[PDB]
Amino acid sequence: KKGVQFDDLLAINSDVMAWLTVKGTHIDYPIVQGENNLEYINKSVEGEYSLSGSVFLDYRNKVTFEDKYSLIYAHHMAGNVMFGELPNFRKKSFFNKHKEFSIETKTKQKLKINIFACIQTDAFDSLLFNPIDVDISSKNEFLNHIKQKSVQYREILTTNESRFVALSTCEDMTTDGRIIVIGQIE
Ligand SMILES: [Cl-]
Ligand SMILES: [Cl-]
Ligand SMILES: [Zn+2]
Ligand SMILES: [Zn+2]
Ligand SMILES: [Zn+2]
Ligand SMILES: [Zn+2]
Ligand SMILES: [Zn+2]
Ligand SMILES: [Zn+2]
Ligand SMILES: [Zn+2]
Ligand SMILES: [Zn+2]
Repeated sequence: KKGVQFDDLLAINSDVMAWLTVKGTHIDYPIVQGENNLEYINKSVEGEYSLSGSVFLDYRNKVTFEDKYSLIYAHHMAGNVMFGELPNFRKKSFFNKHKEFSIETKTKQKLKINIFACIQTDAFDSLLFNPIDVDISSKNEFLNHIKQKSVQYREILTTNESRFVALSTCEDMTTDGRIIVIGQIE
């Protein structure tokens, strides 16, 4: 719970930079950003060694969620431990029922994200694991790339100023499989 832990985590590890909540799941966690994307494989939010590691914002993103595309990722262990419910978004009824997640930043800014796709892709997706590549792609290539890999999708109003947030980890039942749940910042 955020009220007991967030400030203290923030005080303990300057890598701590947001809190993530996804209604309909037990995803309700502090988020770190590392200096690279391997740092939190075997490191906890408190900054110590860990067998499961942590969920992390891509090192190339702005902590303020100002970028076009903010990628929140978990490696294999942390994904199984913390993001085990993401594949529920593959289910029609689940996807139609749970439509948002929210983030609170370290300056206590509150963001609401509107979910529009659940994606099945793999570790070698040419677009979605690089926020820089996304930033320099057109909105239409981004949305069509996503569309063709989506198991669930919904059309929502977008502008060219729209920002996106993706949550992702592995899906160990398919080859090099990755799941992505993506939304648009309210
Ligand atoms: Cl990857
Ligand atoms: Cl874009
Ligand atoms: Zn940093
Ligand atoms: Zn539910
Ligand atoms: Zn660090
Ligand atoms: Zn990994
Ligand atoms: Zn895995
Ligand atoms: Zn607060
Ligand atoms: Zn593509
Ligand atoms: Zn709205």
